[PDB]
Amino acid sequence: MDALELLINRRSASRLAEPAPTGEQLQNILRAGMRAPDHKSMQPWHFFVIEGEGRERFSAVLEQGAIAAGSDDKAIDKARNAPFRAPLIITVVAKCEENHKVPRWEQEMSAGCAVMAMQMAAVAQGFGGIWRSGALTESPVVREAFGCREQDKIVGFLYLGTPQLNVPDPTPFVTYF
Amino acid sequence: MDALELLINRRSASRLAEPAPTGEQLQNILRAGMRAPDHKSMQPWHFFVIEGEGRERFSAVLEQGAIAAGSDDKAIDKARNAPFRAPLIITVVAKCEENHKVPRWEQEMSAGCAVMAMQMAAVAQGFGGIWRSGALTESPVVREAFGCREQDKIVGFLYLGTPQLKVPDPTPFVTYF
Ligand SMILES: Cc1cc2nc3c(=O)[nH]c(=O)nc-3n(C[C@H](O)[C@H](O)[C@H](O)COP(=O)(O)O)c2cc1C
Ligand SMILES: Cc1cc2nc3c(=O)[nH]c(=O)nc-3n(C[C@H](O)[C@H](O)[C@H](O)COP(=O)(O)O)c2cc1C
Repeated sequence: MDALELLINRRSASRLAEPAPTGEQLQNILRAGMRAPDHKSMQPWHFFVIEGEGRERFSAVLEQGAIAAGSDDKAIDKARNAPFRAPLIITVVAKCEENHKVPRWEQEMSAGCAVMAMQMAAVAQGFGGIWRSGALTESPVVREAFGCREQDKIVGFLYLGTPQLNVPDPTPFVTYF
Repeated sequence: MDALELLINRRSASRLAEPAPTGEQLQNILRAGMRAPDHKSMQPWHFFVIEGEGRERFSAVLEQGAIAAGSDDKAIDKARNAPFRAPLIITVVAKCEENHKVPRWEQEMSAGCAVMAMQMAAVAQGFGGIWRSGALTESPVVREAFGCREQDKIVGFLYLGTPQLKVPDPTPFVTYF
């Protein structure tokens, strides 16, 4: 696939199904993430691969987090069922470290860019996915499940799988200095 | 170039020179930027294209900002000459709005992703680019120059142009849930 094409036509897919990326195709996605912009080369991030059985555990953690958050049954139910919307979910956590001419937000930024890079790496390989977050990224139980320290932050839950689904116009968003 | 290849070998290039991407080449870069992930499609960004004489005013602003921040001689210097390190610069501002369903940081990361996408679009076309920031992204006069409101944020100064000069291992970064 052409790189420029990938970027200009990039799209997120929410309707995902098996097969999910695996073997080298999955490692290629993880490798793309490692190439995200990174101020001072701090590699401020960690990836969690959630497939098959993992989804069950991930389900339980999210439901627990919702309960603890004081969410109503409707919310708790949506949380418990969240993981089963894709065959694979990659959680991205920004692993930050005290300033280094690099404020915390920039380190979190790099981790974020990693999520997009991986989403694109899935597309480049015949797969697809969508970057999701939600209030549960701030849940203590959820954070603990992904080893979040005080300065760490869950930047996204990347849902991936085989998708089953006019030229962009940037003029309204551009100004010539 | 090959998509996967660009994602797995994405590199930033400092030390850039004339000519800068123009016409469809430049539009293709702005088009990629507006295809970044966007929670609730808020399109929380604005792209400031800086080139030619526009770089003089940018220089004046940065310089004024450094002096105001109390930076030393050498820092104020690098600040004033900064804009001339590339023929083209695109400043990306995160234009944030209260959403309740989309916290501020999520809109900021979408803008941040636009920068990466724009840097990649440049590379996909044979050009080079580097995402820069520094303490001046917070400077009142610089922010004022790019129409930043209290909730807006300068996420990066993307240097673009023609580059010079002629597989990662994610194992330690991957946890299997
Ligand atoms: C939010 C953000 C801000 C950055 N700011 C700077 C900067 O001011 N100066 C710089 O040399 N690199 C900066 N970087 C890092 C470069 O874009 C680039 O990733 C790094 O120089 C390593 O080169 P590579 O991208 O080829 O690995 C920043 C990265 C991010 C994500
Ligand atoms: C940090 C971040 C968090 C996001 N969280 C969600 C989410 O929880 N649910 C959702 O439907 N979309 C979410 N999105 C947006 C989607 O990933 C996607 O960009 C959007 O549905 C539009 O589709 P497109 O990417 O094809 O333009 C998020 C985007 C970012 C940058």
